[PDB]
Amino acid sequence: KVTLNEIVGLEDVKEALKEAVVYPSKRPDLFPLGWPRGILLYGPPGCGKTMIAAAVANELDSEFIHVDAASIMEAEKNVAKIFKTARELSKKENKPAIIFIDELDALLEVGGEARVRNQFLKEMDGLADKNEISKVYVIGATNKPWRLDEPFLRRFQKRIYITLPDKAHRLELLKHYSSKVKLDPNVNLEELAELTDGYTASDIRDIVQSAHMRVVKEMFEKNLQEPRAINMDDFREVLKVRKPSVNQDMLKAYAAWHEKFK
Amino acid sequence: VTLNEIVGLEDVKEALKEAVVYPSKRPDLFPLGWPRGILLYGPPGCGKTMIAAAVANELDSEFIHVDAASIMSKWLGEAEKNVAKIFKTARELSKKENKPAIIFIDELDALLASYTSEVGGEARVRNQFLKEMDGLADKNEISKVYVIGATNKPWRLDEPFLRRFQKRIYITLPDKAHRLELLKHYSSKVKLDPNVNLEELAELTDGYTASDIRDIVQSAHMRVVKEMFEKNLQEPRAINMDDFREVLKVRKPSVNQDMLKAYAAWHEKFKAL
Amino acid sequence: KVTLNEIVGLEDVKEALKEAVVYPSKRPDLFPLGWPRGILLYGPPGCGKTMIAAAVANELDSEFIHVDAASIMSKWLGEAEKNVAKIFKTARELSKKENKPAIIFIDELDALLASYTSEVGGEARVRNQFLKEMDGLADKNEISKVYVIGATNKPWRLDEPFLRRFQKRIYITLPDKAHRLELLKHYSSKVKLDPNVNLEELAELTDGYTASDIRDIVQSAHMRVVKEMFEKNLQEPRAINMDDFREVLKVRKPSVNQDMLKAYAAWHEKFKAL
Amino acid sequence: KVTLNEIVGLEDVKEALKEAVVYPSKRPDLFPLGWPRGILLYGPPGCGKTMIAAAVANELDSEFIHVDAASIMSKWLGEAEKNVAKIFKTARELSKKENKPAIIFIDELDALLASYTSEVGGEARVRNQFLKEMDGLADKNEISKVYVIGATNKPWRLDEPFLRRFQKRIYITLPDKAHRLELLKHYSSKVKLDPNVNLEELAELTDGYTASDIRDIVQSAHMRVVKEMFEKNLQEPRAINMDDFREVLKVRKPSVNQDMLKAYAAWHEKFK
Amino acid sequence: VTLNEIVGLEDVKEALKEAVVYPSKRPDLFPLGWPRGILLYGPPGCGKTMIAAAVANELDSEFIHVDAASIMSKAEKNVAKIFKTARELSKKENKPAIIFIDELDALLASYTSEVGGEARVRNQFLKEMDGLADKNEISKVYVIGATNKPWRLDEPFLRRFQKRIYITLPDKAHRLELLKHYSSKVKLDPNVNLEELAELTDGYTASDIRDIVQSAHMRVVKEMFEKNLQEPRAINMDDFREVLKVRKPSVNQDMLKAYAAWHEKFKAL
Amino acid sequence: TLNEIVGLEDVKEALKEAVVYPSKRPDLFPLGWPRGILLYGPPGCGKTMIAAAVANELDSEFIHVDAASIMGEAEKNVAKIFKTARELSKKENKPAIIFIDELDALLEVGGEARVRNQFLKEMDGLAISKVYVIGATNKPWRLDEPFLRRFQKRIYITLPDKAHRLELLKHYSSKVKLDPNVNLEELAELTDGYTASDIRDIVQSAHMRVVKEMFEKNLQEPRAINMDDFREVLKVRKPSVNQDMLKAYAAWHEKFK
Repeated sequence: KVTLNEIVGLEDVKEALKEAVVYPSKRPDLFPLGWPRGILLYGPPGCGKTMIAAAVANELDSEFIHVDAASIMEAEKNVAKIFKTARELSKKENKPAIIFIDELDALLEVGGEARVRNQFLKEMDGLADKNEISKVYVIGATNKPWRLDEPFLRRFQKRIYITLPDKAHRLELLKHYSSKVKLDPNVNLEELAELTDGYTASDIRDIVQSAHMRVVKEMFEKNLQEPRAINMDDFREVLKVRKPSVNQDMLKAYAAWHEKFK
Repeated sequence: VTLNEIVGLEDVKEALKEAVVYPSKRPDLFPLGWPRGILLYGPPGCGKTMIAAAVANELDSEFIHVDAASIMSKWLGEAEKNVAKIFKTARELSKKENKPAIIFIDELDALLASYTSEVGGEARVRNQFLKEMDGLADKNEISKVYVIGATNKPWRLDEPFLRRFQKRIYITLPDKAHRLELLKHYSSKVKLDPNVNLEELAELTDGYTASDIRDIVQSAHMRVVKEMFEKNLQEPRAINMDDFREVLKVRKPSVNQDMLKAYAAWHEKFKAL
Repeated sequence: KVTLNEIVGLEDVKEALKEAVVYPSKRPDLFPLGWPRGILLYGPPGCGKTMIAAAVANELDSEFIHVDAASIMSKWLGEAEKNVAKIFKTARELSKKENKPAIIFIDELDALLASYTSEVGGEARVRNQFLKEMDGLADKNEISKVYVIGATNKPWRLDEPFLRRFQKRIYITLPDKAHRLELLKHYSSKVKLDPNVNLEELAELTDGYTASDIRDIVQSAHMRVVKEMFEKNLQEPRAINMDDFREVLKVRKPSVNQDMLKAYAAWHEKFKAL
Repeated sequence: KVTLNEIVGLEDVKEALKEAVVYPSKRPDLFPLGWPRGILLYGPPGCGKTMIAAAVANELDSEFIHVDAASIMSKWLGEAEKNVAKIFKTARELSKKENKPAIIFIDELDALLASYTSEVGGEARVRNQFLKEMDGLADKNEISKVYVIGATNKPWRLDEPFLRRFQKRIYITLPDKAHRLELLKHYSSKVKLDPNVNLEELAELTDGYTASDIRDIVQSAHMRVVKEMFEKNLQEPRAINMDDFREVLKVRKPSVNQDMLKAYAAWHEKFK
Repeated sequence: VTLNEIVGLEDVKEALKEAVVYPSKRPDLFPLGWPRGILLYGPPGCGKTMIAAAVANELDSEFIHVDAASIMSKAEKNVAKIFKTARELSKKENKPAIIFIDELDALLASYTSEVGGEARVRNQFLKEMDGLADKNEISKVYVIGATNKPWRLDEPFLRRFQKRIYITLPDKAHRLELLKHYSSKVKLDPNVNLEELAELTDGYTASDIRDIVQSAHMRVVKEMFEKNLQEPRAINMDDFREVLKVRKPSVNQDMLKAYAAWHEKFKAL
Repeated sequence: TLNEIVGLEDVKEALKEAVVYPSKRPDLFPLGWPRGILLYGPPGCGKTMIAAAVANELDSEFIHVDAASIMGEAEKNVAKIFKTARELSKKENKPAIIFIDELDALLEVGGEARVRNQFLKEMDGLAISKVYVIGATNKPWRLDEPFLRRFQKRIYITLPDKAHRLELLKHYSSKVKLDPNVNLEELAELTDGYTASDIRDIVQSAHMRVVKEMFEKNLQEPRAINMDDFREVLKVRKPSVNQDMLKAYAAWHEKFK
């Protein structure tokens, strides 16, 4: 159960994902010059690229063949099977199957490179338009597109920068991660959102979790029945110590690669 | 898809004719011979691949297409087996029927790297290939076969490699008149709506490669399909001129102003022609 | 045999260990955003990161599956994978219906990132198999319960993927004055000490020494006295004096170099995570 | 080659080749401290080092065992040793009782120092086997006679052991004005030239071009004229004019970059 | 070749006794135990190898000698065996065995397969020393490591050698008994007065004393055969004088400051 | 014999010291004597000819091997080279001398260690008696601190002094008709800094000067050689040993005597 509720906002990113995949599914005839089956989600880590890609499969009541490139690194037997089954699972029932690759970086001594990598690279040239069949997509996810190699890179024509979340994005996160921790007024999430400039969505969950943990520590070593109501100065003290997980230089390194490989 | 000019780039075109179509039609006229190695270098997207296809079809000729990426990664140590075969078959397919065959190499840059592990990836496969071109010259006549190499990164290209391509044609970023016929060809079948006047777009798109024209129209048409969805409807909206306007604020030329100066440098200093 | 009543490290280290592991054990419902199963003990060596982790198992009447990363790399063969899956296997299994949480302890966590032969079975094969196991602890059809305490003196070695399957990281700091005292007591244990010694003023003289090189300082002070009995030719050893500690404390310095102290302190601030 | 052709390269190149090889052939007794059998032709590319070395064999009615170092590395995976010994084998053999000295010529000498697969067999195995062969040419009073002319555009690659089995090193320099003239003649050969062309002032206009990119300049000037006939639709080509050379000489520059020129010049002075 | 002060250097010696001869003679007296790893570090030539032999023979003990060079190039199989046999050779007969490692530095480099070089063989060995501690008693076996380059020595390696003895460049009184021991059998001639040599040889290692006398004696044999006698002449003061102009100390003044630094920051005890 | 190289005494007496004495009179060396001997210096000084001189001083066998050549096994040969040298040192106590040209060249699993430690071991073995190993190198940088300690005797074959050069200039004048006015002495001192190798070159190239003449002049006989021949050939030809290699040797020399 994870439709387009969904991630919290992010529209820009989202409509560009629709554009790539939801439309040619709904109406292929409208794309005479075709449309690319390879799609790349690149950005700082924690922004939960894995959850976004799940959202599009469920938008299309579609199968979501998830694989972590770590594990899959023969091993040729598996890489052909992952496509195999996705095409197969795209039955006469034109339900498009979505293959999702976590840590795409990790696909990059004779058998390590090439053997398993070109076998996979080839598979994507195949998705194009061999006697129609059609349907199957590949969403690759990476926090390190530096690793990504100029051949690899051209079997992913659609590349969407999952950006670090803006102030308005954070707010609805801070809401969604407040969800069920009894919050106490005086907290005013809005001023947090803006205090949390530069944090990924991952290390927001952390912030709240560690703030709420603050309160549970009290109940135990105070010996209260119930936790304390979670205060604003909880966030303040936890926000001194916890910093953004994405370093200012990684931020300039992404920004560079982004403009040179749109 | 013959040499009607894929699109009115004349300058480029006549220099390609010069290199290949003439010696085919009339070799006796070239007593000092003529070079079989020919290099298409410039910013990417200008579709060097389509141009080279045009010359084969100008000569009712075979077009042996190969991406240098694959020939490096995709085999093993003995990716030598394939590089000799590519020439093999092109000569063979240049039968008694003096139909000249054209080998086209996408990403020529890629023969100079991509070895990963086992030893060099250099020399073994590269000199085998470099040798093959010395062979095209004039070994017991036979003749006929050409090599069109394509690259967006002639920096990579190495001063030995370079000299088995004596004919070098800068495929330049397309001029206003070129663009127009592209904008036409990529409008082809997207219901366009009057008020659009392609001419003033062609001139608005100064500095874009031919690749990121297809993008601009595709993304403008995508604008109209986005509307149809959740409003519903089976035809989309009629594609407007302010579509192009808003899409043209966000989408910029894919070829960076510094790459433009880097090509221009290498063009003047390495490339006589 | 050694529960987490514990002697001193409250302020920081111990309560931060409780926080991580003892609470979610006693009361999981109180953590709706869950809680991390991977927990990292990083600091200068000698502070006995191994004895601390034992303390939390015995706090939870819990099993303590101890493994040295050295052995799991060198020992076995190519299929040292067989062992790494078994270590988790048995810990889950031994976390029976009896919701007693099992605690895997990894000495020298650094050592999973090198020490092989067939370049390619060395890395990845065994390392990702292990890295994967920890993603598994999270929340696969509940089961729950099992933890991983990794210990290291060299978190520089530690690698940014590895690092993120240990979300709880506790700097086991060089021991404070109050800590030392109860060590100096525990290592005096049975060496006839002689009054005039007053351990308190030692504890404060031994600012900057690890717990390891306290045992050394007393052992070498007591050795001072045995040297006497022999080359003096006395029948008992001498009673161990205070000026023993003084002259042994000139020569023996802290084992943790002032630069390794700045190197920890750096890594600490750039990879904090409570 | 028939007096060893007076192509022009007198002071410097040719006499220095004669010096090395033609004299000890004609009159060994005159060299009591012996004379080196390894001889290196190093310079910018295109100057046709391969044609020069042919000239010396034909000066001595001598055999010219030509081998490209590329091929000898590539073929016969590991046992490309079999060929390298055979090349010398045959050259000594072909230097029969008939004291005709044989000349081995090695194109791209640089290429013996790379281009392999198995770490251990690439270097050493084939390279020392070859290096050893040259120590053999010295004397062991078995045969004498055989020489090795190595050719390279990249003597940087050349390695300080390799280097010392070539004691005679001749910089084949970019061709002088007088040299060019007889090239411009030889490459005019059969392209109907038209008076008004006066090759002499071209030779001096083409200062800094290698011999290779002179063939290019004329070929591309003649191509100028054929382009006319076609798009003009004339029945013959046009007669090749002087302003052809002029407009082709704006665009075509020397193929040897001014920095390569300083890099050779450096290596030249540090390894005479 | 026991000790007793067979070489005449005490400070070093009593600190070696302290470490090893006492716990052998009377373990009960050490309740906090005693370290089995012991490190001999200093300038080269001072013959660390002969010193360590002396303690084995002090204890009628076995002396398992191994050069770390060989164990690297010429390997896990052997490193376990070296300990294996030393424990085994420490039979019910509580005769403590002593493993001696020449060039301890050499366990930290070598190799061929980067990764079997480090760790594989090094940690196997490092583990072995944690084992000597007190696994179900057994006890007895020691490890004397020798090095001229403790810079190489690595802060983990270092801490399985808790006893570290700086074998210092030999003092004037030490040298004398060397000059005696290396005159041993070269017919010396009066006029020579070894005492004033000992003090002339300030700053030389014990190694380059053997050299100085050998090369002085060589002076006299060269005469024989440049002059043509059947035995040597010969042997005299002024030989030493001329040979002492040319031959200098083998231990450079900067190595001297580098040891001295590493010694202070930080030697144990 | 010891004619021999021409006259380098210093070097020579230090070679005698190492090898000729313990051969004639071992009893005089109670602390033994080293069997491994290293000849290190700039190239061309003909280390190979010097080592031949000591074998012939001892009417001794001279097992010559280039480390280039001896580099899948190759272990078979390295054991055989010692084998035969010990064997050839028969009951007849004639000491055999193994000479290794380019010792540097002994330094993927089989390349290092396999053949190298097999060889390193052989020298620990020499410690029967009789057999020696003279290793030669122009690049003792390559030489490795284990290798290096199985060669306890190390003699810097220095760039040849003025008196040395003279008898070379004589020996390489040997048979080229020289012409008075030449006065070799002032050449020897003009040739400060040249190796013995690039003396042979100097004369050979000076004599070649004269043969040039005969040919392009068309004389019957060469011209007589000269003095200003040497002068012009000495402008162009410089020492083959670079001033930096000179400082690099000098460094290694003092740090590894």
